[PDB]
Amino acid sequence: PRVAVDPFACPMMTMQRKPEVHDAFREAGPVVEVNAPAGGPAWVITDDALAREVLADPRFVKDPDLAPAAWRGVDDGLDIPVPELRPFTLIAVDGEAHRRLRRIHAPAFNPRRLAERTDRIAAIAGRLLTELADASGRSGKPAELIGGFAYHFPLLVICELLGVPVTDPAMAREAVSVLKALGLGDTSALESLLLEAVHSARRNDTPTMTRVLYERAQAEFGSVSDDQLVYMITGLIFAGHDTTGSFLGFLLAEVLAGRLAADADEDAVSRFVEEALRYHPPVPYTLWRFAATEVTIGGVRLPRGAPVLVDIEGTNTDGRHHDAPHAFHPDRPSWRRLTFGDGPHYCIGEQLAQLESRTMIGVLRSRFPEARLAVPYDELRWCRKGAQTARLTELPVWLR
Ligand code: HEM
Ligand SMILES: COc1cccc2c1C(=O)c1c(O)c3c(c(O)c1C2=O)C[C@@](O)(C(C)=O)C[C@@H]3O[C@H]1C[C@H](N)[C@H](O)[C@H](C)O1
Repeated sequence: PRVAVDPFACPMMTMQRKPEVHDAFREAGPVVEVNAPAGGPAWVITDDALAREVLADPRFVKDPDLAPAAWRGVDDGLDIPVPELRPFTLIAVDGEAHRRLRRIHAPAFNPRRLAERTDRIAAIAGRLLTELADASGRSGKPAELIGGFAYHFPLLVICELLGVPVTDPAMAREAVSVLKALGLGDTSALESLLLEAVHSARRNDTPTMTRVLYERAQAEFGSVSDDQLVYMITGLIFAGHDTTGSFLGFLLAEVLAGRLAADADEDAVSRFVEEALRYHPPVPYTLWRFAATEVTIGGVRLPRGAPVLVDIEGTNTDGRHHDAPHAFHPDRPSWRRLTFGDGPHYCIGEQLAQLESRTMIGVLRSRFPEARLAVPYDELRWCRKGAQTARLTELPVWLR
């Protein structure tokens, strides 16, 4: 069954709607052929249970050399490092080389080590929000939280966790996007900061995020160069703030639309964040996978080399398994989602994103209890192009 469309097609959206291709795909069946953006066929998985099988099947590999020749330098979302850096990029390998990187990265997201930074995370959020409110005091204009908070906050957090002291969040976001795009196929001020974080960790037993990465990497590789560690934390910084800042704009919009009870205990906050995660996934599809061998799944025989996507955004809003999927219901069955992926490549950073989301909400409820939208929720719009994360066009709010 085939639907001759680009699955990344996305017009301007309201808060409530999801693009129509998701329904078109799902009605066609569990495994649908589509027009890959960079040329040739591709296949979308539209059922949650079969998606979880695909993501756990060793025959669907990340290996980007298996991508069609035409895509190189063309496809928006082809992650292809130079072959010498692939062993150091979590998203480009599978099997033993991948478990090696997983063993190095997991202790960096230790829940106790992360929780020790809670106050610091709340301080960063508090400062950013206070200056935005004061700026509104001065100007008589609303604060724009997408440009002013959503990306700045997680970027400042991850940099501080890695020991990279950042002074200009906007400029650091620009600079790390250049390096990220080079690594996956003026930044010198940022490069010096990362190299310094790496020097400091090689020299001090202070158990920063960069130090645990270095200790484990040195153990797993015998020897690791500064360039290889800089390249790895560059990856964490991008992944650590782009998906998160896109999602935080949606979470902020739901909180300020008044949908959270003012008496909410920690369980209720958790259920609210989970429902935001089901309802507003930043990443609509999993990263490209390729059949390393001919595989027959969901009744469809897939050829060797078949590009395969799991539909995160569609399965998250599938009416066969969610009651009123396009309505925001914190107290629904807090239940299955693919917002963070599944299987061996499940998001290693999820713990940090959950801590940041709770902490942000706590700073808002405590110090900005009257914050609210400055436009109606029905006037909010979001979009995405190609392979980038979904994001709101703007989020004007009165913080006080
Ligand atoms: C709300 C925030 C986030 C969302 C929605 C999200 C989503 C995802 C998804 C969907 C994947 C798997 C993609 C695939 O297998 O096709 C993934 C993997 C990953 N994420 Fe997250 N992510 C978030 C936050 C973070 C943060 C804060 C970090 C680090 C600071 C991070 C680092 C990573 C890394 C390194 C991987 C690769 C894991 C692997 O391939 O083994 N993410 N994420
Ligand atoms: C020098 O870059 C790296 C070096 C080593 C490891 C890494 C990276 C890296 O850049 C990187 C990422 O950029 C991303 C991720 C990641 O794990 C890494 C590394 O591990 C995770 C991510 O794909 C998802 C889906 O959450 C988001 C993000 O991808 C970007 C590009 C994707 N194609 C997609 O557009 C996504 C939304 O943003």
